[PDB]
Amino acid sequence: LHKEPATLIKAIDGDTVKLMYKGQPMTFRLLLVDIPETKHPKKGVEKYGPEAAAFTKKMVENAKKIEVEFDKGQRTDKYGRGLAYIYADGKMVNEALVRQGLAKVAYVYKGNNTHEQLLRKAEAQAKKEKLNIWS
Repeated sequence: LHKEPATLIKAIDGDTVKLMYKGQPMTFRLLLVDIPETKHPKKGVEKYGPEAAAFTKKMVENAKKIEVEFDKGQRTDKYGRGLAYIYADGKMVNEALVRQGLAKVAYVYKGNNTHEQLLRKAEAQAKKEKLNIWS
């Protein structure tokens, strides 16, 4: 797996951020996390939705270096979003959210599972600490 540099354009949700990647703007969906959304045709602002969104935003907004890491499976979803792990100054946003109890580990999409155990590890811990969604 290779980390590549990107530039923040805008944070959109807990699970989605818009980056400048290889010169072109592009939307990315965080791999392997299921996040309370502020979007939704229905349910919209769900429990921990604005908290996950605020966390993701602060994390990428305060970083001086954003890196994107694609996995070994399919690299975009049916809506055209890049499927990746996002790093803010060396620290993985995906893991951060799960460790803080602000997302759950999602079902593995299309062969994309290199960091699945690392995230499941983080999830059990947040669970054990009864954090946010696990309260």
